[PDB]
Amino acid sequence: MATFLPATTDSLAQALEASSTADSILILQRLLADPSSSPDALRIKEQAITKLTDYLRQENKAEDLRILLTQLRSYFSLIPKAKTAKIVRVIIDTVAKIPNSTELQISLCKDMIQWTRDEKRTFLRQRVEARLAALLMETKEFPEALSLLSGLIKEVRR
Repeated sequence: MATFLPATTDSLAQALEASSTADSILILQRLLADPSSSPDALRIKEQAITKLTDYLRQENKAEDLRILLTQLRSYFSLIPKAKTAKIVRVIIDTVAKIPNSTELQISLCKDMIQWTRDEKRTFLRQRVEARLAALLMETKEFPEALSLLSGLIKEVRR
């Protein structure tokens, strides 16, 4: 059967109208697999990504969010850099809505810092670095947080 759902407004409407969150997530994931690179397809994919992130926030599946971010690496290459930075910052903020899992949060923050450095998203990178410094303070990893804060203060003061 069809492994990809065409990136059309009808597909997004069907995904929204699904009575089950899991079915909506599956439909959105299938839509993301569409190889179409048209600008309308890209816009629909961005909307689907936002909706899927919201649904995963409702489902509290942070590991699924990490998998989604790993998958979206290929998709990010077809988008304006500012748009990619915005999308990833939104995903990171959505993940932050869920707390605990200190080590998983630290790993996710470091991965996002690397991604933002790749995407040249300065403000989002700085905010995520501040959050990572706070988490390091929580885990008592004082020297790493100190170095991060020393660098970040110099970067931000300009």
